[PDB]
Amino acid sequence: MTYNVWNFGESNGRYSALTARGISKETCQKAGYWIAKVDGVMYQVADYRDQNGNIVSQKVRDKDKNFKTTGSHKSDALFGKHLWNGGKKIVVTEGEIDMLTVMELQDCKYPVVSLGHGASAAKKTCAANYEYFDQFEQIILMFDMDEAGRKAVEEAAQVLPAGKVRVAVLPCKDANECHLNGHDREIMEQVWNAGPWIPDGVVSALSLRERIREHLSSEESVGLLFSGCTGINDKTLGARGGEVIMVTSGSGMGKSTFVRQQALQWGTAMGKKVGLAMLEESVEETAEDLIGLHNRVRLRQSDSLKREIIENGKFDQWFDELFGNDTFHLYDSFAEAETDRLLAKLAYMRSGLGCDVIILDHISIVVSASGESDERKMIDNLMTKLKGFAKSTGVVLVVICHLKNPDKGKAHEEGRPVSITDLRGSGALRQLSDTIIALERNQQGDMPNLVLVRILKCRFTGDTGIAGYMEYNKETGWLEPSSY
Amino acid sequence: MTYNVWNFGESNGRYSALTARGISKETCQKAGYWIAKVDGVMYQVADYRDQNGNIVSQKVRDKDKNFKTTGSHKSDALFGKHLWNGGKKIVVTEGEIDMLTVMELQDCKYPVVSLGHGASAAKKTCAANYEYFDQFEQIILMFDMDEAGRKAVEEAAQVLPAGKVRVAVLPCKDANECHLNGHDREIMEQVWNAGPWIPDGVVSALSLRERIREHLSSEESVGLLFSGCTGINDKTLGARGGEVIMVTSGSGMGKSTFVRQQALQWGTAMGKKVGLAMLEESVEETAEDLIGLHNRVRLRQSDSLKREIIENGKFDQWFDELFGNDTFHLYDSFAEAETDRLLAKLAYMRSGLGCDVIILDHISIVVSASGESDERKMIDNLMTKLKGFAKSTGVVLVVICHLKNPDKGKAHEEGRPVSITDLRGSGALRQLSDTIIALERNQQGDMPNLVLVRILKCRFTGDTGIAGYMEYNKETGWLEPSSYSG
Amino acid sequence: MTYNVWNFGESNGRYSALTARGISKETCQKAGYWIAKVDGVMYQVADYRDQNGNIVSQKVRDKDKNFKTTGSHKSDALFGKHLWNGGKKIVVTEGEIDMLTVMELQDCKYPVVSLGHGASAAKKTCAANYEYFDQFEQIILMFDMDEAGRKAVEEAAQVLPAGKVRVAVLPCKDANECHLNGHDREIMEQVWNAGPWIPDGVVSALSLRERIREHLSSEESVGLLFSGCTGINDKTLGARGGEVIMVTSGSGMGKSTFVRQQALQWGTAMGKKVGLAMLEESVEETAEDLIGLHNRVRLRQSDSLKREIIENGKFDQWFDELFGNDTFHLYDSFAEAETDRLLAKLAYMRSGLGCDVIILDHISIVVSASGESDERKMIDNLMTKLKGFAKSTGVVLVVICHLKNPDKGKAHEEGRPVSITDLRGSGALRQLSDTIIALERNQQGDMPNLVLVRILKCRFTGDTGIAGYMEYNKETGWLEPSSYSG
Repeated sequence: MTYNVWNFGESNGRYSALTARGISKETCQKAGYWIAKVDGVMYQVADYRDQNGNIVSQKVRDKDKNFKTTGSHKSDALFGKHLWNGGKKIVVTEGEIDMLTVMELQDCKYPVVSLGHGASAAKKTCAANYEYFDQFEQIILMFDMDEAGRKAVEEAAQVLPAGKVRVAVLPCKDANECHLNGHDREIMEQVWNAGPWIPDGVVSALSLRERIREHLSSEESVGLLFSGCTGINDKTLGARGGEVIMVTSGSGMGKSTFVRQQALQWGTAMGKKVGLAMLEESVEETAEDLIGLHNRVRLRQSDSLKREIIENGKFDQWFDELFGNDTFHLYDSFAEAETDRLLAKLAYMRSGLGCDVIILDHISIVVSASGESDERKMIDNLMTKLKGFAKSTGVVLVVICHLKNPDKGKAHEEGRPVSITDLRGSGALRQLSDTIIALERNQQGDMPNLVLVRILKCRFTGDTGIAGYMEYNKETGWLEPSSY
Repeated sequence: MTYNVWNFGESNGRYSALTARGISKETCQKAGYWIAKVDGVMYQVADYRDQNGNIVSQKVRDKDKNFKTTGSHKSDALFGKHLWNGGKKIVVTEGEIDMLTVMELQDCKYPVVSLGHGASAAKKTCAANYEYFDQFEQIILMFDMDEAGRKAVEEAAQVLPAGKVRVAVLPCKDANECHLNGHDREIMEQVWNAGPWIPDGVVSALSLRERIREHLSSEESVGLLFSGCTGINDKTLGARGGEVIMVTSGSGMGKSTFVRQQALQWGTAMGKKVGLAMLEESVEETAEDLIGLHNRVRLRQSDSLKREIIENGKFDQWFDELFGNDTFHLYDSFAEAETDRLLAKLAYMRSGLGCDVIILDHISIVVSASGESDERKMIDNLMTKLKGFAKSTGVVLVVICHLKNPDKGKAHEEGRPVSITDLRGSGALRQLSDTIIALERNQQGDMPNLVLVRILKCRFTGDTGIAGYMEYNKETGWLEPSSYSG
Repeated sequence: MTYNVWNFGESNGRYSALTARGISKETCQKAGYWIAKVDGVMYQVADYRDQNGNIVSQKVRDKDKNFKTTGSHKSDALFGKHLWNGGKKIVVTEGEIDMLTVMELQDCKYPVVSLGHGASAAKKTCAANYEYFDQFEQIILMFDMDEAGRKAVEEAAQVLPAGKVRVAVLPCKDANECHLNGHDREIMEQVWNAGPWIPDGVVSALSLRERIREHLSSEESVGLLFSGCTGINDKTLGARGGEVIMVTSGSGMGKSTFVRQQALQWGTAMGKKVGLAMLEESVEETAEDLIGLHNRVRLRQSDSLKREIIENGKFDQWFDELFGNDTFHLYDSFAEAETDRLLAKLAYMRSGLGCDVIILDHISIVVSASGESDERKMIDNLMTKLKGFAKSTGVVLVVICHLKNPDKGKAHEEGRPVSITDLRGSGALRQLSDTIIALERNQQGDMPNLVLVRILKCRFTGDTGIAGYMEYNKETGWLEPSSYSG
């Protein structure tokens, strides 16, 4: 079923030079690279010979870079393998043209081989040739310089003689792309000047510099400062781009109210693009809170004030004053937000809308992979991905979780300082969350509107404890900072 | 096992014009769309060429619009892919005929492509062609304009180069349906404009205004009116179009009775359309109570009264008085009622019959996907889907649940205040539901008919605590407001 | 359903020579390997006879080397078994073609047999023929010379007559591949020699002379010598290569700062190549810490200092001063790290980059083969593989773990000495890891910057207890040694 080895003297074969790639006639003749003119078209043939010269398979491509295989292209296909009986170092490229590049610079004097089945079977091809590649003291993996190419490098070195793998740095696409540009000086370095450097994928370049330069210069440093109460700023220095602020308290003690002030203030006074994910209220209601909160009023609790602003078009007045800066974007559905049907949407703001802060209310709403007993694992899987997206893009991620009901004394609603153990979900939230804000208030005591703010964690500063106090203004619905 | 590639010259092929579709000969010639005869066998062939012109596969249809595929119809099947090698914008239709419409208006000069396997493989076909589609700064999804079409649009944008995705909103069924009608003017505008997104529905309201102005002007407007006892209204202001009321009490203490009064009250005085889902009682028993409740009588608790109103023709009198306004609607099943065998129908009321309030009595009859340990997830999974449904439609959803038996002292029916922890503790119903109504009564005390109403939750106001009291009138079966202060 | 045994004279049978395999006619006649024709095909038949000559089963292949079995191919299928009634040595190849090679050079005079079912059933076939194979003083296993072939060789010592097994090493693929090339000389040598056999041969030592001499001499225990406080060095003498240093405290009081100083110190004063895996902070933030820590400042906690070194060009100055020697290398992804293949990346280092020291911050980054209840086994499984790689390559592996929150008194951040039981995970890390460093401090007392260092385990010295004290300089961010005695 497979095609058959094209005979050199039976398909207009000639050993011509690859001017469009930078390879002369002399090199192609030694590696087994010829040009066939069948049906008038111009095919490129790579002779995969065995240990005795007998051609086993061939890799044929044309002008449109289409691939056609002849003979027995087994898993151990290595272009040029028949030329070298061992030595000191061997260069292992990805394509035959790149294999023709190294030999050109080395005058076809030093061991160079290519991969049979491209970058995909790199792992299989190298594993099938472990016995062969172990005949050399070093193995120069010179694959392409891109996403798929770097994946091929990783999958090759694993099933290769550990301690002899070597990768070439290329400021271009591949070996031939360097040659046709200037940089024969960086190709030659592996045999001629360099030698070290091989492990990628870990992104370690040490001389990264630029991403560090970019971070300090372009991030807002202290991107914002928590409003409604200082002292939180004294112990946290606001929130940065990449961290995850953790806000929690008792049921109906101001988790939403506190965070909603931050969303409002940041998107108004310090014009940040704030993203909202209120999985427990309609975007009209969340805006309703924002609208009332902005105008220092309780628009929600008042049916009269709702009725007031309607019978005169006062919506447009306050609205244009607030959302007119196009700073607020939210999530609308209610209909079950799956995990990677939420992370996808949360990413859409950050990236598409260009938001600087993302707000996720209530993180006990999982709705994903139902069948795995105990959602204590679901939250852990979710928390890591939420932490990941936030930092890898540099957004500010503020999330609200709830608290385990202790049933061990007077609980939350009647005092009780909340610690790290009372946190809902498994002990991943005690680790991923860079900063943890906690609110405590006695709504059955003399000071129900008095709320205590406690920092439970801050990777940034490490300064924990009680920040300050605040008071819920039943008129404005704001959290004005208190004395004490 | 596939068919051989049809030959243009060997199948009497000619490049004719699609008169009944609005496409001229010139358009057919450039896209590779021809007509084959041979013994009167009239098929239309779509040539799916590769990057060199060589025909790879064909999609062949006839008079009856039956489909027949030849060659290698691979995943990356794109009709017209061989015509464009990059560009500014590219139009992506669904069928080849729609792909022939866009090219017709553009003089077959601008990038237009079709889907190989219709709207079903839209996700697979577009993902297979990510490398190709990224050679354009914009990707115009001009799919069909229907239920299935909007699903294909949705499943396309996910596996397409983000930021460059765009959808065409047509007044008709498809691009060709617009063309043959008048509206070539809506296709052409939508070729280089539109600019969707296709989000979930972020905002997408310029920036927030469009739905909010619409909502706040017409908002609740479904804020209802809890009757039977004021004070519940004083601390909750009732329920909203989107909220979910959680009503509970000790087993058989007035859970069914209380909610049944509101459904009656709402569906009579303030003409609201109430939907009923009584899974523990047949629709006939619920009507019996409602009829008796409306006329202030224990219609059940009397073999004489049942016999009475029937023989003198007083049944039809009360019946027309109550259900006459065509407001009350119910569900018949009893057969376990699977989760997505209720939610589908619960939506049918809200949507088809147009109800403002839906009542779901007893939420321990889950019965769905039996084989997973602990129904502790079923109640949670159901509550989330129930809560979601409420807001996306804007319906007031009142649901009744049941409590665990404490056995840590005197239990519920003899006193004992029901807090938020004693129900299910790690309950999801304490999270999804916005307002939680609780009834408490000592049926073994001096006042068994006396019932205490306690607000356990209110996302709206946040004002919790004891609302008021009520008295069970053994004559009318109503919950009349009482005078009490312990 | 099994095929009927092919008759020689009924399928045009002939005993011919395998010109393309290097086997003459004379040999095929003696082994019972013949060619059947019919319908333009020549099939190759391997007669598996019993002790009486009667053919029991056959293994038939053609040109494309496709396999077809006839008769009763039992587990003890041994091609050539009928030829030998005991002897000195016996050669057991993998395929029949290899079985056809060895005796031919030997004129078919000494025992050679093949496996009935290739390399896969090597374990079962040899076990089924233990009685037969033990009739010889030696058993020459000349299987293939590849990945799969050596695996069949490996499971020999497990299910073969202990002491008589023999392994063949060939310069090619198999025995026939050597024959057609040159090397008939390496086959015959290995039929009467080799010897060992086979698995982990740590014996009889002696041959470990130069490498142990080399290890202690050129690795005086890798690196060692901590910094920050003498006393840690007094009780541990440092951190050997192949050891796993365990650092822990009350999550959110330090640990990272201490470990970060060691990475800095080792990668600066005692120039070691330190690899970093900060799975909780991107490399730019960790470098920010390292840069500031190197320059005796808290560059993270000063909006003023960050802008300072940028505008007057002091950033590049410190940067080149630190990383200019290519001593520091890091990991970055932060997008749910896994095990397969991440441990591969950790293992891939050490060799390529030459990393003398690897630092793993945080060891609760699970999220891998999820679906296995309780991550208590994952931490154990990971610790073994981490301990394995570290020692098998000889790189210092420093890992930071957290503590279970006790809720049995005042917890961690208010005092409380941490024991070996307080360690997170089902204490496998208390077994695999060698040295265990613990930090204790009260951030709610009079001396919050005062931190006590406690050794919980040290395989190298066995000296446990309290090492010394330190004080966190809020200015430099360092752990300077303190002078304290409680």
